[PDB]
Amino acid sequence: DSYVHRHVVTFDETNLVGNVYFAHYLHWQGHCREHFLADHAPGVMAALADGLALVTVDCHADFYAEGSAFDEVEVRMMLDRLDGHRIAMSFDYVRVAPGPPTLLAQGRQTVACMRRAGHGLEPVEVPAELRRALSR
Amino acid sequence: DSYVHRHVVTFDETNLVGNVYFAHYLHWQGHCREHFLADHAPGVMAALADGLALVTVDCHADFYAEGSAFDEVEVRMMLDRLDGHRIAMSFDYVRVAPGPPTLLAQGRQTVACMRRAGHGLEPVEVPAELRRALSRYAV
Amino acid sequence: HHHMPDSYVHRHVVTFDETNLVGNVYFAHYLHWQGHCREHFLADHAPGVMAALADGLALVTVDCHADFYAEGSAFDEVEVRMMLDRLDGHRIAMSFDYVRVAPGPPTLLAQGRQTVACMRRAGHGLEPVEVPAELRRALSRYAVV
Amino acid sequence: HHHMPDSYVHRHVVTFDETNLVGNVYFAHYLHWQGHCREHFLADHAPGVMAALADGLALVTVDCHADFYAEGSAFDEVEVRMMLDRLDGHRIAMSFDYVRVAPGPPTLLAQGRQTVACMRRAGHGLEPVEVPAELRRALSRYAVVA
Ligand SMILES: C/C=C/C=C/C=C/C=C/C=C/C=C/C(C)=O
Repeated sequence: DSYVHRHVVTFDETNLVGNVYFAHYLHWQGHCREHFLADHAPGVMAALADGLALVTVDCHADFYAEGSAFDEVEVRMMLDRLDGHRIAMSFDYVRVAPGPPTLLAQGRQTVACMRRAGHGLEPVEVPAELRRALSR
Repeated sequence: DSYVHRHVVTFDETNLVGNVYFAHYLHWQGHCREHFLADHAPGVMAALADGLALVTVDCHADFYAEGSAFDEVEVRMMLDRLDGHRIAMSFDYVRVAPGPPTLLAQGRQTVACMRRAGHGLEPVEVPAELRRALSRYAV
Repeated sequence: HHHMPDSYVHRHVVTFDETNLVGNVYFAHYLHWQGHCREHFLADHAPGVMAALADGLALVTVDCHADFYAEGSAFDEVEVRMMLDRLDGHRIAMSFDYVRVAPGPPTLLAQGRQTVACMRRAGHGLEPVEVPAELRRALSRYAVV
Repeated sequence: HHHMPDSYVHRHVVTFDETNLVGNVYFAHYLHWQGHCREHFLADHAPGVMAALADGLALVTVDCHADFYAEGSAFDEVEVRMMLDRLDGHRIAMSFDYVRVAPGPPTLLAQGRQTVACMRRAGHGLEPVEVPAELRRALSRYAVVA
């Protein structure tokens, strides 16, 4: 069961080599997790203004085949693990058009749920609405 | 005596055509105005963490010659006009290396000083430190 | 102003990486969106031109402009509405309305303009080429009004 | 004299366009900075390789990684400190410390890693090429030690 974020590669994501510059794959992880929040946990999205922080702990990408301008890429996100305050997600980046389905890359990211009164910020349980959305 | 912001073109600013993607020239206006504040208006720089915001009203670029990866570009900023709450700046983008000095592009931008209130962003006076810095260091 | 556009529409959802500490969309992103919009237009309405862009054709930006009216925020749905202003041998002048369509009422965030030249990479640098017929026809049919 | 090996230092000042509404540096910018750092390294220490990158040589990223420890802010002066982890054939593994050096006390913001492969454009694809001697030479001055 994966969450699909659809992304069309633009010229500004390419580079003189002719492929998608590597760092854009990490932005797409972000676009995907944020679109998930908006689609299935809007209350957590709203809570980000209040006092909830979703902080990136780490991220990773493995690159397999080159993406090009106008490629339609599915950024397929899965829950790898939820533990107290941390959420680990994994990502397949699959070109679905043009040509045959092609795995361009894979990735991983961990996010921590924090609350931040005073000066520092402290771990808080993954919110219920988010925990609920994540299981589906 | 324009204010000079030096920028080395990186691969992530290029594109498959082989040149600097046009929209990066606009980011460089931002980089240049921020570097200007750190150099010449550090009190204003501090107010930007304390509720002051520089809000873009308009911007413009004219492109003359292609930029490439590893080009050293001088983003040369000049003050065009100050009013109550607005600053108009102009920019020459000059490749200084490799090869001979080459005007790649020119640009313009108007910025407003704003503070965030209950309704949203509201106009405030340009701080005197910034008006003086621009009149002295970007003319 | 209107929910319904009369122009070519490129839909864009604002992401967190397009915001900045002020809390709005950083101004330079609006210029990227002109590029995203014109590329989406090619894929929708001039796919033969899209293919020529891998075969020596280049769209070179001559100039661009934006006027900013109201702030954009993360997760705003923005319509980047593109209209043909002028077609002149090898140059295309296009205008843009940036309309927030959600949340809240339709709001003009910004307007913009851009001139692009159709060029081919040659043994002289870049050389002007006439606007491809497919693109000229697509712009007259999909980006007028 | 220097027990710990030196690292290559790429200086980066955080700009507003690298921040986000949360108020910190958006995480994906740290990966761009690896790119900026490795390119600045080539311009400083392997300029012949830098020229070959306009002449058909390409550095192709195989993988990359970042661990985030403390928030970066607009106007922070960040040193992106690069070291060679290993050179394995046509592949180069580099590691990165991201250290805020101003304002305030030196602060480790993040660490990172990246593997790159040296390739050349053949047809419509790329093929492995040996790491150029100049680049091998330049990276070995910043080797991580056991
Ligand atoms: C099955 C997929 C589950 C995905 C869970 C996604 C969680 C994403 C959290 C995103 C947080 C983003 C935070 C900011 C500040 O950008």
